[PDB]
Amino acid sequence: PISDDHLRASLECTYVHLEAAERDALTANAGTQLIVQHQAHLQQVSSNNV
Amino acid sequence: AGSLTQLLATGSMDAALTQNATRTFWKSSYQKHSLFALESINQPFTTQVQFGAESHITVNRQGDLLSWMYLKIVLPGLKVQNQADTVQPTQQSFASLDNDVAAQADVSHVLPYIEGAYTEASLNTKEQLIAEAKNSYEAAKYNAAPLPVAAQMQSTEMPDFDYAYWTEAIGFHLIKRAEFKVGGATIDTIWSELLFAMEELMGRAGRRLTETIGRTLRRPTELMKASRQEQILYVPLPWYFTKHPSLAFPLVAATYHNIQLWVQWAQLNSCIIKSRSNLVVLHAERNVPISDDHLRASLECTYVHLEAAERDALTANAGTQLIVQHQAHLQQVSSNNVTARLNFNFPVLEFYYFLRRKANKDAGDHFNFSGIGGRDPVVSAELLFNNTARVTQKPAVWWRAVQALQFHSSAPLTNIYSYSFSLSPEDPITPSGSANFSRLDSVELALTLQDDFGAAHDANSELFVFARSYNILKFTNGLAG
Amino acid sequence: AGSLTQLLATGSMDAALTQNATRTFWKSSYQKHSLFALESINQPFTTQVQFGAESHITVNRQGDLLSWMYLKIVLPGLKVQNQADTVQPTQQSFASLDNDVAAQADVSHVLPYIEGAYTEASLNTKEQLIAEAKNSYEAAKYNAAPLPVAAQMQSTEMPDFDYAYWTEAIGFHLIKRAEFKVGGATIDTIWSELLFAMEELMGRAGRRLTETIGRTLRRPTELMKASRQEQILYVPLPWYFTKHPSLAFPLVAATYHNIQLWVQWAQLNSCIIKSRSNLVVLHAERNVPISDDHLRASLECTYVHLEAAERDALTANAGTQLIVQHQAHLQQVSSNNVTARLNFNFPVLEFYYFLRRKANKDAGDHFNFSGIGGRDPVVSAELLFNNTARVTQKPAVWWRAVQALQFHSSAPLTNIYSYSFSLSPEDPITPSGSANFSRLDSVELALTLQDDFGAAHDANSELFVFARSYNILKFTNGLAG
Amino acid sequence: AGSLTQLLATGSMDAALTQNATRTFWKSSYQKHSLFALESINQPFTTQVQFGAESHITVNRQGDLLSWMYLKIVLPGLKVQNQADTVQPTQQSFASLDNDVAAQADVSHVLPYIEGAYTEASLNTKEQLIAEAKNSYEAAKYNAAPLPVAAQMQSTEMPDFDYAYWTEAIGFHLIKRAEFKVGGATIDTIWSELLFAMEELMGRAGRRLTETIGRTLRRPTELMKASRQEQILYVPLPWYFTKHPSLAFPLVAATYHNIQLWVQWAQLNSCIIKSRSNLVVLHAERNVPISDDHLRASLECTYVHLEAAERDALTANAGTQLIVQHQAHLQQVSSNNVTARLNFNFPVLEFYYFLRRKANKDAGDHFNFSGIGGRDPVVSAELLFNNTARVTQKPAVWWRAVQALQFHSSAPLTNIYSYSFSLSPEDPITPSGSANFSRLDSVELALTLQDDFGAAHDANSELFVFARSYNILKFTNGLAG
Repeated sequence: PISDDHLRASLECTYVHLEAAERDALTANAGTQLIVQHQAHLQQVSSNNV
Repeated sequence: AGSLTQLLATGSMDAALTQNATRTFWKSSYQKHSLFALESINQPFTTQVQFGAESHITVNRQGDLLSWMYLKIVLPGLKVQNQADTVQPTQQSFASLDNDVAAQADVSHVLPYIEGAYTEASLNTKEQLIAEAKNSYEAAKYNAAPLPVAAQMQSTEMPDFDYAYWTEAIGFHLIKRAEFKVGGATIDTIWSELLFAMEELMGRAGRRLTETIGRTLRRPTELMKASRQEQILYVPLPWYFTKHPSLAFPLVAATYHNIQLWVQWAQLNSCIIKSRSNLVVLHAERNVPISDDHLRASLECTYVHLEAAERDALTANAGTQLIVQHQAHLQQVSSNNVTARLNFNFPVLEFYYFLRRKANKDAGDHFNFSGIGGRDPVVSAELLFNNTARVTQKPAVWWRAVQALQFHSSAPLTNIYSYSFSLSPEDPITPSGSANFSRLDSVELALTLQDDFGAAHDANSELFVFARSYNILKFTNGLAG
Repeated sequence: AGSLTQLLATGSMDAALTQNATRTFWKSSYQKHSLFALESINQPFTTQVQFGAESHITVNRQGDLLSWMYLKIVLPGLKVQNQADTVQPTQQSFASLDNDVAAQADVSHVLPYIEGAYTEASLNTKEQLIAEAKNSYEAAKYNAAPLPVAAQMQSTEMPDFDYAYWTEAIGFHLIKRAEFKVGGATIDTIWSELLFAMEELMGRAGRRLTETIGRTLRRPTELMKASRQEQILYVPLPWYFTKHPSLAFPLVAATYHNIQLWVQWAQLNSCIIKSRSNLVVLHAERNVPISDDHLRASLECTYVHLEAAERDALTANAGTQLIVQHQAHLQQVSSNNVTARLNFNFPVLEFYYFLRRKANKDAGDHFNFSGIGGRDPVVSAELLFNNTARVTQKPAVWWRAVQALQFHSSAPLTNIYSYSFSLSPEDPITPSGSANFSRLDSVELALTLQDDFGAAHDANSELFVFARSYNILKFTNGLAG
Repeated sequence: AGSLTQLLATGSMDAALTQNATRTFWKSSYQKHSLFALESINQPFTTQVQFGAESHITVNRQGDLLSWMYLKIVLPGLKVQNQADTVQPTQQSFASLDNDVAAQADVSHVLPYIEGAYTEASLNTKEQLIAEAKNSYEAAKYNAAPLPVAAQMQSTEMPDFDYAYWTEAIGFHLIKRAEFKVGGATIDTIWSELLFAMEELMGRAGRRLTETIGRTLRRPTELMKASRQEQILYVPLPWYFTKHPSLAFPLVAATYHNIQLWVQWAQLNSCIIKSRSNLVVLHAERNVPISDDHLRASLECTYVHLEAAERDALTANAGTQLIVQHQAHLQQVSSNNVTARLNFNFPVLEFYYFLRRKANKDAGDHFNFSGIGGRDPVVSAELLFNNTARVTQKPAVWWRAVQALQFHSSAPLTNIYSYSFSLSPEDPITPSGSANFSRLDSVELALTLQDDFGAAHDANSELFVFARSYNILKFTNGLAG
């Protein structure tokens, strides 16, 4: 019988290896990245007007 | 002459205790406080509440602070009917006392010690042979002296009628997980198993949560009586802000963040035990099969209303609160030697651990942390930091009874073990010791369990480890993080 | 390396907790105090002590402060004799177990649900029909699932011999009312029902008043055993000055006022329960019918003796003490909907309420606050200020268990309900919240009671509401007011 | 409008409580502390551990402070064999239930009240005659009403099999005396009887030492079950430094003194009770007669590790600690009137007293402080200073229940009496009253005991009086005194 322990998962990550000069520059001054974040509003619906 | 002579009989040692005394026993002094009021308000969930589902509520802003928080749960009364008499007999399976999986698992460990024709024996003869084999097993494994067979034959006087009941401490069991969220970030997480462990250790005498969570101290006849009618449970949610008035969550200081409680509910099949396997469980009032939509819950919150001057001061400068967060390591157990790698972070105050047999879980006895035959499942434990013994090997009774005696308001009635790095881990406002697990490369809890723990019918027994850690919640410009 | 690294692993957040630490865990500091002594002194009443009478005592000035106060009660042992064997059978009537008015009242509510020839039935058949009618009544009123008839037939194993006993918690029941007076003014008033409610909520685990007040937790066989011999009871009088040493009543500062305790005693007929209606109750030692003059009481006071310097300082400037006073609203109940108009004054900390059935009172079970068939007499309650909901409608369990869990040292074993405006209503020296009832035009407690509460045999059931309020006692020029 | 009006409704009286408020309920403040860690370490005795011997341990220096201290005791499981079946039947005598010396002593007091042919009567007739003679004795001595004979015939359902068990609270009974020594000087001494009395009075609800000391609350069947297997007991040693973190013993400040625990062990013959006189008691695992070398014990100490800055500060200036020391007056009782001359020294906080019948001691019921037939052994007591009544004659219930209610965390379940000169004798850091016995020429505790106490079979009953006194421990230049 299929059971909850039959799920298997792993994480596949792509790494970037840099030249020493770029690695050292990034370690000294990575600064700031613009990021996009996600937000959620989840609601139950029990009427035609919501 | 004697009482006046005692007041005159002072020396240089008394000067350290009584010279320039700043306190008297014969005059009361009191402090004035600011004006405030408390209001309890019940609020419905924002999503549908159902067994096995996740539901959330956005907490209303009906005062300036949030203090106490209770999950108000309403469970229907239960009735039973024979499956043969039911127009729609198809229901989820429930644990049943005619199929005691925990007793069958215990018998399986003593089968190698049964002498004679067990398979062909009468029922009364099988019970005798099992009790004798228990003595032989316990003599072989524990060097135990044999108990008289008559003392092992405890008939639980089960009633000669059909019933179903909600499991022990159902108010905690229903809450598989709850998350306190602010601005979409999880601030803290609590688990059913942690709530029970916290009540065992920190539950004060005369203020135990018994009725408020549907707990009878394993008296099945009281669970049956309670389960015949509608039950209203008030399950306290022990967040950092519910522990002391000075930690009350400042709603006014977090104006731009939604405050949410998320609750993952237990599956209905795990919540009910029945007398017999062939019974259908009915809603007692509606006379329909019990279903996942029969769970009702709401959130009861205590709001604090402040005077305008204190409200304005708190809005301008709420600053930072010291908080306690909970962390969990959950592991399956399939061997008598178990090493738990505790990947917890921050300054840990203390941790709790305990084991649950698969057979106890399958029997619906979710808070039975006992071993085989009701014994202590832990023989010994050791705590290692970076492969160095922080606590050398100690017997189960030291982790269960000595740690509880030193640091907790109560000793656990179940096999819950603890260890504190704090002198007062129940003080929510005064740090009194910690170990910073974010600075340790490895933290290992090594356990030696009882013989045959996690073998055969108990394959995939559960180890729970919960830690309490310090963090800081910051309030700035109407935001909290 | 790890433990030293933890002490070095500090940041800007740790500065708020540990920078300039004013406390260490590794060195004890103690404060010196002034010299004092405690003396316990027993004092007789100034008037005769008798059942149903009022008695007073003028408290002696045997020290500088008054701390603890206990009513020392001596009750004779009880014996019984048949009325036919007694030379003077004329005595007051006592409640008797052969005439259980509470059980008869419970049967009266289920009479409409008895199917078949009840009047002509055998005794065993009548007991069966009553248990079946209880299931039909509870199904109709509460949608309750039926209990097996055998589970409702609890025989209390009553002894097959004649007895009489003092009622449960007789030490409280004897004190219908006590008044603490200073200079002829009543400073505070306590009631039997309030003393019991205070012990239920504030009674600490391992320090319950059981033996000291003649309380057995409703075990009639223990009341019988205790009642065969003389009983000495020490009933604590929970005045403001008995709660903390800094509130001890300054006798030296009140030199020109008499301090008096007034006690209204319970009637003898209410204090005793007997096995049978035809028994005469005798004083066990004297072999005479028990009479109103067999009550003995004295006052045990703990005095504090101060050093001359502290005594002189207290005489010169005793100033003001924060006090808690008690207020009462007592009402008859004749309907399932009850509104109590709470005409209390001052900053109210909290209130308690509970109901007593007429049948429970008439049966001599004075502290049985249960409803019909031992159920919760309150379904729900609401608190209104000026017709605005201060607390919206909440179920009985919220007022009984959630309020006790939040604000009290204990949860009540009886149907006592509370509500606190204070965060710590048991702290006698630190005000932690109140509502000023002298500034409210109306305070209403609206109750929905169980079905048929206050109907028929329970006409004139009692509602008790008690409030705790802050006031100030001032000491000036040898006077107190 | 109402809640804002309450904040505005302030007068000159509220100014004393709320003007310039230094505290808010709506914002938590916390203090930062220094870095520390706790480590529990188990250590073997320096000498052999045996029943009836004295053993000592030199406490290791594994941290900077010493906090908690537990005596870890390991007792073997017990089995029994008939003396006829044993190759070496010669063992020490143990108390046996077929020779109940306590019941025989109780019968001896009622022999003068037996009417009829007792010597020739059947066993069942002798039990009836003894129960009737008990009623006649109690009527004559106490004016007691007779109990029904059937209510006095309590059969303790003793099992119909052979057993032996360790006596009630064996973990305390084993410790006849323990001495905490520093530099060869005794700093404090504790006794078995004092440890039990301290747990009765100061043992908190939900933290009673039951399992940790082998205490069942006089349930012989639970002692039997526990005694069939190896028992590990953790007996807390309640030294001054175990009571509060600020009193932890500064190991670094006492560098040139050895710290020693000395323990005088109970004799093996006093530790065991058996079902029958003709049984040999065996070690359950080894199958050899139980002997004095089967006692195993070790010392479990909690060390505190300090940050270098706090360690260096404590080494430079540990100063002085306020300590509580224990003193004992032990007396034989051979009369109903007893005067104990209390030659105690220093500022006494409080004292405890209790009596043990010779018959209870000989029966192996070492913590049974009851009188004849389980009654209270004290009728009244008086305390005299220099022949002047400091406490006038008071009944036993005042010394047992009123003193415990006023000053202790718990009321004793046994006949332990106390008296406090301190308002808070359980506070280890705040002196709250004392009487300096080194300045009194005489301190006398006068006791009136029950009739026939210390007569006949109870000749050489024991009176225990223990006092708690303040002293100062000084640390200077690596020495402690």
